[PDB]
Formats: sequence, structure tokens, C-alpha cells
Amino acid sequence: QKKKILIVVTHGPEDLDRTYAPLFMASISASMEYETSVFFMIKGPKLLDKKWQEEERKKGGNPFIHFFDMAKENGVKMYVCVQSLKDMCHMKEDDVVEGIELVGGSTLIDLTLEADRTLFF
Amino acid sequence: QKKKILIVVTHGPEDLDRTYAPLFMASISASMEYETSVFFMIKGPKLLDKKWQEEERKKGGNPFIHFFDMAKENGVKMYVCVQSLKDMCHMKEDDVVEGIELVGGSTLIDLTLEADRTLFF
Amino acid sequence: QKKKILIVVTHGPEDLDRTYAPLFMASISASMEYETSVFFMIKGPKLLDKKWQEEERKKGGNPFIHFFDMAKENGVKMYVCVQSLKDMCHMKEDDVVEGIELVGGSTLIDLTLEADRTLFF
Ligand SMILES: [Cl-]
Repeated sequence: QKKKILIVVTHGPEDLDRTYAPLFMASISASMEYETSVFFMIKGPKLLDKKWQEEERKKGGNPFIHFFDMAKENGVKMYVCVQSLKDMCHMKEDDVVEGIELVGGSTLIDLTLEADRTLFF
Repeated sequence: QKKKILIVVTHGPEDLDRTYAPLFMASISASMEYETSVFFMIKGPKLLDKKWQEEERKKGGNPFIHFFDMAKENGVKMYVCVQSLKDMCHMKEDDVVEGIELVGGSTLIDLTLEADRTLFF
Repeated sequence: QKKKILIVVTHGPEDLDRTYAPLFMASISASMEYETSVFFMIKGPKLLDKKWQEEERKKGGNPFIHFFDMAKENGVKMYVCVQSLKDMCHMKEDDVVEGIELVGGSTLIDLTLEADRTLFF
């Protein structure tokens, strides 16, 4: 049975330095053939804003965008906490980039129980 | 056998945004019938100060207070690291709101080993 | 079989308050006869800079240095993420204090899987 790694991202662009590592780690994990998921919450959802990502892609040089894309290429599954998205980040569900599963906080409990190990950032 | 969830809170009012989520998560966990505990340390103990909580209750509108109370209503067990309380936060043991167990740091090691999963904030 | 505790340190001197606890925790864990390791990453590697540590030892009074030394006396194994060291912290490998194992990020995945429990700071 394949082992499962969950990575929790709780910072946004206000602290970008804390957002690179987790996504690079997600690619590393995936490359080692672990089924790897990332869960965005608290300010994490701001990293998934369509307009912010488009801005950063156009500017270039954003390491979060680089590692986000690498994680996606490596098959990393991604989730965003809707209570964080709406109530903490003041985003709409439609503001989230495609391919991220919108879930409630209960899903974090399920995902951490289902994973072999969870990393918190 | 009932499963056990531990949530570690390491921020205080200096970063309130990082304190809501963990306590909301504790209520969610409890509502799913997991035995749920919260462990306050580093600046976390400041959230448990009697005078601060009374101030915030009187002002209203503090989401930490809301989620703290909900967690308590849902039977969430709470612990505070005495070394953090005294040496980091400069609080007295008597400054802690009632119903929180005052423990040493060794207890975090026991609690994380005894829990099925631990969440870190 | 002896149980294994891993502690992850992600802050540096920019947030010293978040660096004391983890190292004190590492000594506590070791004193309880758990095989204990600390993994430094993100800004954590700055805590391991030779010149910074020498400065702080000469000034005195730095609690991180105190708890770092206690952890070492208690046999705590230490690792530093080379991608963090170089790319986030702009340090050279030679800038790291002796006795820390320089490793890639894949090693965090191995270490967290091999440990019974992991603490994240
Ligand atoms: Cl922080």
C-alpha cells in the first residue's frame, strides 16, 4: 500500500518565505512516490487567488508560483478550506484557481487521519 | 476505541488570525466525536489571561473568544505549558482562566504520543 | 524498541521567541529517553551560523544558545536542509556550526516517516 503525505500551508503572500518550502516539499514527496496532498488554510487561500497568481506569473520570479506548478506537474492533490477562504481571506469560491478542491475544515481532520504523516507550515 | 486529536496553539493576541482556526478546528474535531485536546504554548498562554479575556468579552467581536467558548461547550480539554506561561509570557499561574490544566512541557510529548494525530499552529 | 521524536524548526533569529521552545522541547524529549532529532529549515538555518552563534555566546543571555547547547549535551541529533541553507538563507555550507548533518529536503520526509511523532514550529 502506497504511503500518504499531507502538507498544511497556513501562510499567504504576507509571508511568502513560508510558502515556498511546503510546496517544494510536496514535489519532493511526490517524486519519492508518496501520494501527496496540500491543504491551504488561514492565509494560505490567498496563494490560490486567480488574479494574484496571474499577476505573479506576468511579473515572473515568484518562487511560490514555480513550486506550485512543479507540485501540480508531479500530481500533488490540493485542497482549500472554505471557511478560511471566505471568512479569513474574504475571497469568493470563484476566486480560487482551477483544480483545487473546496472543502470544509472537517476534511482536514479526515485527511490527517488518512495520511501516514502530516507536515505543518 | 475512540480516536484522539491534539491541537497545538503557539500564537497569542499578537497574531490573532492564527488563533481562530485552531480553536474552530478543535470544535469541528469534537463534533466528529474525536476526543480533542488543545495545548497552548509559546505565546498561546496570553490567550488564556483572565483580564485579556474579560476585556475582549466586554468589547465583543473577538473570534478567538467565540471559538474558545464553542470548543469548551463541545468538551475540548485544554492544557497550558507552564514554562511558556511564566518564562515567555510573564504570567502568573493565577492569571490563567479556570478549567485549563497547567502542565510542564513533558506533557506535550506524552499528549502527542497518546493522540492519533496532532495539528500544529 | 526506543521511540523517536522529530522536531522541526522553521524560524531564525528574526523570530527568536519561536526558536527557544523547540530546542527546550528537544532536551525534554531526550531526558525522557526518546531518540530525539531536530530539523532546521526555512529560516532555521540562520540559527546555525557560526558567526551569529559566536556573537551571541560572547554577548551572553541568548536563550536559544542555552537550549541549543542543552539539547546537544542530551544527545539530540541535528539536521539542516541544504536548500533552505543556501537558497533561503544565503549561507554557505561552511557557515554551519559543526556537528549538524547537512541534508536535502527528501530527508525530512524520511525522518518524519521514521519518527513516531513529529512536532512543527
Ligand atoms: Cl510566524
